[PDB]
Formats: sequence, structure tokens, C-alpha cells
Amino acid sequence: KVFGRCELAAAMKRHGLDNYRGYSLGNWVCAAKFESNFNTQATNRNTDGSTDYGILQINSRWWCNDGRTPGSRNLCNIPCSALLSSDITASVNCAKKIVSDGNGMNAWVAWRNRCKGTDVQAWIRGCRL
Ligand SMILES: [Cl-]
Ligand SMILES: [Cl-]
Ligand SMILES: [Cl-]
Ligand SMILES: [Cl-]
Ligand SMILES: [Cl-]
Ligand SMILES: [Cl-]
Ligand code: NA
Repeated sequence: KVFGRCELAAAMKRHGLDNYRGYSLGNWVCAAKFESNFNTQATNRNTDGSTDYGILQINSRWWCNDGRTPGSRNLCNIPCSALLSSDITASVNCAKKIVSDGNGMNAWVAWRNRCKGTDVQAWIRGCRL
């Protein structure tokens, strides 16, 4: 499922991401934007053998199980495929866990490089929320 911008904002908010751990909706949507282009089915293989999954490109090295990342953990306790669903609940819950890990949204390299310190609220501007 490729979400529209305001559609994803709405879904993220309904799942309590809005201002979760102090990050406004604009951050999460911006992050989704540059991480996956709003596509629940986005995957990317990393050089170390791990894989990024879903709308927030959650990584199998720590957070999910894809059965093909030797030495990895499954801290969100889900198969990585659940992160690819048209339903963002799993991605959202797992993201709440990541963003509490100690380093906030810096855990997403695209957020740090492309969203952090920008006018993130542009990302939810005009959305009926
Ligand atoms: Cl699609
Ligand atoms: Cl939309
Ligand atoms: Cl915002
Ligand atoms: Cl991650
Ligand atoms: Cl594995
Ligand atoms: Cl923080
Ligand atoms: Na894993």
C-alpha cells in the first residue's frame, strides 16, 4: 500500500505516534517519506546482511525476525513481514519501541539527514486532522 501524505499522518496519529516521545507528527511523516516513499512494502538490503522493512524501514538486525540475519535480535517480537502490511499497526508499535531506545529519531538515518531541523510541519500542512 502506498499511502498518501495526509492519509498516513491520520493513520500514524490514530495509533498515537503524534508527539510520541516528543516528536510531532511532521517528523514521523517526513521520516516515512524519505525512508519508504510511503510504501508499506519497501525493503532494502544492508551491506551487513540485515534488511529494512516497511513504511519506516525497520531493520532486522535488532527489531524483527526475517530468519536470515545471523546474530540478530527480534526486540519487537514480530516477523519482519508484518512490517510490510497495508496496516501500519505493527510498524507503529515497533517504531514507538525504537524511538525510546535512547537515541530518539536519530535511529532513522533518513530522519537525521533529511528531516531533523527542517520545517517538519510542512509534512502535515493542509491535512484534515
Ligand atoms: Cl502499491
Ligand atoms: Cl492523502
Ligand atoms: Cl509537525
Ligand atoms: Cl531501524
Ligand atoms: Cl535471523
Ligand atoms: Cl529524543
Ligand atoms: Na532479526
